[PDB]
Amino acid sequence: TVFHLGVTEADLNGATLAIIPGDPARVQKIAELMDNPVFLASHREYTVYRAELDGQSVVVCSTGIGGPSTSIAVEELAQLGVRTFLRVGTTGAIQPHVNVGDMIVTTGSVRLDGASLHFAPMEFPAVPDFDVATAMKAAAQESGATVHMGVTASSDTFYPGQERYDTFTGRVVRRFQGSMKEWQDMGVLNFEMESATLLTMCASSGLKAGCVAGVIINRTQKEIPDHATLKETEARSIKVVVEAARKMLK
Amino acid sequence: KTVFHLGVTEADLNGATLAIIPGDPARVQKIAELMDNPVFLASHREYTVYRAELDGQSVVVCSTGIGGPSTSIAVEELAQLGVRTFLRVGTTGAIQPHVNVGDMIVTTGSVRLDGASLHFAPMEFPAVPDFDVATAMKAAAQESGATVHMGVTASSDTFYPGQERYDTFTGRVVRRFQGSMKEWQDMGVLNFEMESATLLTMCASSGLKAGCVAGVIINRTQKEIPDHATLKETEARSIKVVVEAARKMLK
Amino acid sequence: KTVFHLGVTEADLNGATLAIIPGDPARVQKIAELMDNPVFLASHREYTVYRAELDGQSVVVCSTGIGGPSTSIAVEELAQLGVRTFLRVGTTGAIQPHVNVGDMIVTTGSVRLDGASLHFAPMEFPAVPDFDVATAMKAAAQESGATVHMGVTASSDTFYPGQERYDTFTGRVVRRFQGSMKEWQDMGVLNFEMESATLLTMCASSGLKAGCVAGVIINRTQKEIPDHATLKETEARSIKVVVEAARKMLK
Amino acid sequence: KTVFHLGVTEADLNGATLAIIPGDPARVQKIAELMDNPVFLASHREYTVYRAELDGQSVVVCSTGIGGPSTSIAVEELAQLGVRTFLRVGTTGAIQPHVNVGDMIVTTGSVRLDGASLHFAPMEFPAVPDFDVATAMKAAAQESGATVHMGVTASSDTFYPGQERYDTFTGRVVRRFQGSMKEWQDMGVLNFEMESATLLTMCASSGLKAGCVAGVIINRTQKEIPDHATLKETEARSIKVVVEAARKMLK
Amino acid sequence: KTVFHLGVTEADLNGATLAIIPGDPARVQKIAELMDNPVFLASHREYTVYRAELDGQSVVVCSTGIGGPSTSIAVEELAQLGVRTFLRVGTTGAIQPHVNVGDMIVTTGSVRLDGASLHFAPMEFPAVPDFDVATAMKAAAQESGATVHMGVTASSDTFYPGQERYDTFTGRVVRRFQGSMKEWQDMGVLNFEMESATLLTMCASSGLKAGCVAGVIINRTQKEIPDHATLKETEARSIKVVVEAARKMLK
Amino acid sequence: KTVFHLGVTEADLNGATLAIIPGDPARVQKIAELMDNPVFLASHREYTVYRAELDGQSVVVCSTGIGGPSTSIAVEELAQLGVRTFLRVGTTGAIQPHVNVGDMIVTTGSVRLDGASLHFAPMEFPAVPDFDVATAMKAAAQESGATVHMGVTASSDTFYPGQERYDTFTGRVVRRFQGSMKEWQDMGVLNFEMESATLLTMCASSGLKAGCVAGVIINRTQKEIPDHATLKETEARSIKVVVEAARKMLK
Ligand SMILES: [Cl-]
Ligand SMILES: [Cl-]
Ligand SMILES: [K+]
Ligand code: NA
Ligand code: NA
Repeated sequence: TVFHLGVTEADLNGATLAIIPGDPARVQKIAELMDNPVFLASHREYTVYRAELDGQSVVVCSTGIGGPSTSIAVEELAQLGVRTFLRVGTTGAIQPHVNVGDMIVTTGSVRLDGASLHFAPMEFPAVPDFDVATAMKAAAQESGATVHMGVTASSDTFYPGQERYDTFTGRVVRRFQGSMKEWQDMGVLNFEMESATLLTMCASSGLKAGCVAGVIINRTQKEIPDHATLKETEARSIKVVVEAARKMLK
Repeated sequence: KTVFHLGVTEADLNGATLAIIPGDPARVQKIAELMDNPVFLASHREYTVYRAELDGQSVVVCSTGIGGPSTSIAVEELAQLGVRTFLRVGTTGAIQPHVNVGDMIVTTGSVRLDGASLHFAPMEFPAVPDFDVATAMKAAAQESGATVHMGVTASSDTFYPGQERYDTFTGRVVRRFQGSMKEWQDMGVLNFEMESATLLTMCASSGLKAGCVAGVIINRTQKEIPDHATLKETEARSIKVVVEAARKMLK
Repeated sequence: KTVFHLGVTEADLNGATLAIIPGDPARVQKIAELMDNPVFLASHREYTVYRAELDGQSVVVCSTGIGGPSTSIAVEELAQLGVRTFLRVGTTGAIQPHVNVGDMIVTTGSVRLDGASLHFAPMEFPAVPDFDVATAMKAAAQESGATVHMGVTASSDTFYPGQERYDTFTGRVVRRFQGSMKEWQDMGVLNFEMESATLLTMCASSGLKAGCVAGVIINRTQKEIPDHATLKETEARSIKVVVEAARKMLK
Repeated sequence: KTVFHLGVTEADLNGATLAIIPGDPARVQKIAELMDNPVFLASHREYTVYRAELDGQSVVVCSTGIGGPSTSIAVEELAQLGVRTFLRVGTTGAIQPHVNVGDMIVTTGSVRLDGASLHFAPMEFPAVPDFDVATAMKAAAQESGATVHMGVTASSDTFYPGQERYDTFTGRVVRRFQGSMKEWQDMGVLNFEMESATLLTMCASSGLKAGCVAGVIINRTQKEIPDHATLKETEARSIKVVVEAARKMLK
Repeated sequence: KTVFHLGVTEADLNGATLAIIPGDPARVQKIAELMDNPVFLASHREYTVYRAELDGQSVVVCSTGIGGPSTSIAVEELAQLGVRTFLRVGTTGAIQPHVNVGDMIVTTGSVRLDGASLHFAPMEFPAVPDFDVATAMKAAAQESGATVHMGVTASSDTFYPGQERYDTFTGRVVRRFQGSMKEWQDMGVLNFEMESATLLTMCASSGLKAGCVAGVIINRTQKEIPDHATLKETEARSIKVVVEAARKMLK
Repeated sequence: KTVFHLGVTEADLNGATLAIIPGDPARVQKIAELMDNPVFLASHREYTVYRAELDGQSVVVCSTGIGGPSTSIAVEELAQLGVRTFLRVGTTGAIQPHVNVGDMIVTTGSVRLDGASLHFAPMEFPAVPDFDVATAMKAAAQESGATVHMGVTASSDTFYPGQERYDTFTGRVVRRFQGSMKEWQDMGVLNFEMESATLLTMCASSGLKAGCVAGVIINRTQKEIPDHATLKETEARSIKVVVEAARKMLK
């Protein structure tokens, strides 16, 4: 019955934890890694499944791309009792030796977004819940993935805010010119688009959140991710996030 | 070349230089069928893409999802493929008493309560539509018989606190947005939505033509609940209007 | 009764609800004399005020001086006296190679490189004209036979560093404005001026209708000096155009 | 070189390195005639320019109009022509109850509620006068029999909302400025005016010496619109003061 | 090389790559003596520096003084001399009702209410500890039998207005900080202190590992000035914890 | 009755209403001993506090530590105990070629490159000294025989990146501060230090009188190293000057 997600509290069957990928197509994939996956609804960028993990209900809900739709999903799920949010995403590596297929667990986000400011002023840290970050690190490491813990630059755009130049105008606004090297020099691991919003919103709202993402491109090489390695990277990331969910449930 | 998110090529667009960009993927086919020879091109994520023909010219219809960030991707990727004019259509909630359900709003400028616009131009830059698009939208909206409002829209990266909604999980609105609705109301702002600041700033600073038209389906200031019929007519009218606005742009 | 800076009363305006607001006090009489029965009302500081009649309706002509701050005083004080529509007229320097001397620019939005706009609305708010005024100005400008550009203007609180001029006493431009002309050019900005951001933001947030039209008398990217006749023609056209825009605005 | 707005050459200034810069063009001749051999040089827009001699030294008197933007033009163009010291003589509103109409205030630093100052230095930079100028102004004020206050001035790009005036057309003051007058009062700020932030920042960051002395024509503890009755006397005192301050700078 | 402020050389540190950095110079010896072979190295200004050995590895203990600025000097100079890991042990005021005097807080991120953090990274950058350090601090805290909280710390450049204390000389708090404590409380912020924003931002953007654990010496829901009675024992627990955290980092 | 950090009471100050506030606790006794009957009051953290008598009036000497945050604490707590005038003394490095080692700088305004100033007044507020204090400091400095520079100081929350030092652990400086030294040099800024913005803004907005005077002990632009004797004389002169400035401030 929530405005956008089209699900009710009853639909969630007691779920207090959500796995929130960006891509609607990833929802079923994640759900099927758990028990009794059930399709709930799909409207706009929000595809929602429920499943069971060690006897506990878990909701899987896509967020779409971007802080704005992410913020809607988190809010509406929180309205229905969800308190823990595990983003599983795709990401571009900023550092040269973070490779495609590696997993990145965000310890803090550079807030290159707008939606985070709708929850807390810029000085507030876009930081994950410590339990979630711990669970994500553990799940990733236990899985045998190559895992990096660190800061993520989280941008409201895919193109200029991640300093991509292979674009229609080929221009990047002054603020973002040279930004990728600046973040690289500052030890920032990766770019994605939703963690600043997610982490700030949750950390300032009594919700627990984290972000783990599979590296699909190394930005020291090129701007557009290769298709060939997307599926395997995604499969690894969802294995990891489901295990992180297990760790959060008990 | 296939663009990364939209999954279409320039050839797929058959020479289209104009796109109608609703937020909701499900509305794409509904818009396309108002035109000739609608063809599904792709659906990935919150991007459903059709092509159609309007007065013999190819037009793209592509959903953006909610929010500037995903909108910015659709606009960019379509621009790479030759699209130069972008018409946003949707429905919206008004914050002015004189704006009724069923009315149309054509955005003359947006309050940039978003983040993505800043990735194209600093905050000082105006989130303003192309004048031809705004003009075509006004004319199309008027020709539909609806009352049309030209004015400023507050474009928020959130549905909840940025639109000063308190009926939420925390019930809190960050300091920045406390009292903001009344502020915008007093400044004559017509409505809230969530994509126009990004769309208009991006396009106006990138040599792209953009505008936004929206049917009003609710009013924050009115207790009355619009009936099903009026809402349905408003949704249908909004897309008839945007298609007619596209026709005016292609003339 | 008598407004403090302008030195006029509501009665002096003879029911005028529209003002034409050039920057230069010396231009006021010229504009007034394009209309019927021009009457000198007052001159104080940068504020020369005339009244005239256009199609039987009273119109105020009031100079603003250079800059948002003095403009904001004139607009406010005229608004206190019942003026609701403000038509900025002037001449301007373009920054786009395709914009030629003699062309007209009608502002669709302004880059807020000023301070006074912030005294009316936070930076996120668009410095946007009233749609009717912009439409009337476009129509008047097009009917003049001039080439007309609708687009964004960069509105600077300075003539020198904020317009990235280096031929100055210090030869320095603060970091904020270094490379800024090229940035605005690449963003499609048509010209620099010094009052529109304030005017448009103030009016758009205060229930007043405003717009700006300017004849192009120089182009920052061109080396040719326009001849005296061309400059005179352009000045004359700019004020003929604003008076015609006023005519179109009158009910 | 003939400077663009002021219409004077360096030779016209007869070696003047100091300018007295009132806001009101009508005040220029009044200042000039307190000195020797006053000559009218030019009048264009809000810029009326005289030269005179003080203890055998050339001094320029040049109005700035109201606002940082027009002020910044005058200062720049005078600086191009060799002027290095700028003494603003203005009118001001006191925001401390103990200050009386007719008192003089010499600004020791300005709250930068303007836009033009940012075109010279980022906001962190202090809008501070040259210490010699401030010292000369204080001494000149005391020696002229004036009651003088030294302190911080809030320097606003608007007369109305940025000085938290409510007796206005809309009666609204943007969020930023709501409660601002009491906040500045609580912080010990003495007065409001409109040009000192721009003048002082521009000069302090450009190797020019500047100061601002202003006659208190209103106390905001009582009212928002200055009484007419005391304007002339206050102005006459202020110009006596500023000429003597100029004398002290030339010694 | 002898670093400018700390007055120590790389050789003095005997290969230390980890520093414990309390704010209070008097706390340095107290920390060092929990380790093996503590040796005084230097004391200059707020910087008292000892070396000691923990499980055979050299560890530096260096006070920072109060504030990001002096902290930033200590961290930089220690980093020049090979230190890569920095463990702040401090005192803090809790702002959550459930947190008790004597509890420990391990900062998972800081609200950057400081200025020095901006000298290392723009405000968007998260003031976040190194994950290993935060992990080590939590475990150390738990293993000491103390009550520990993981969460966000508001890190202020002032003790008084930036922590919204009103029992002060002026009794005023600048607009920005009015209501700020409640705002942070509502956002789940655990405590106030003064150095973590600077420390964490500097380190996280400079390839250094940092964390902050602080003993709660006051709950701000109760009072503004910490009671003297519980200071010593709260300090004693905090330093036991930080030394054990160091042990875990060196393992 | 006993302030939290300084560990002194009002009675301890013996009616002192003026404090000399060096940064270095070790310098406190030296300053106190220039006056009569110096008495040690307290030492805690970076705060060493003495009292002495100057022309029969009690004067406090209190170190502040490095940086605005610790300074703000000392000023506040002394103000709680009746201190109203604060004279910052120290030595500094100049960034202008014309400023020589041994010269004195009296700050007329500070560039607010700090955070703590914002906890007292928004950025637009000028970090300006009290005019009487600045006057007294200028007079004392000039009477010493030193060359005295009245001008703007850049007040940084860091010693390293905020003063654009590259000889550091990371060897880089955040974008904001890249090229900043040359920018301040070109804007006429005399020197960097680390406390004046906080001190001056706090005091000027809190009804306290403050100023800063410093002896120049090095010049960023000169490769020549001053000898021990010159540095010693400059250090000595700086504190003699501040004591004489105190004398001038007293009644
Ligand atoms: Cl990517
Ligand atoms: Cl006033
Ligand atoms: K979306
Ligand atoms: Na003016
Ligand atoms: Na300190």
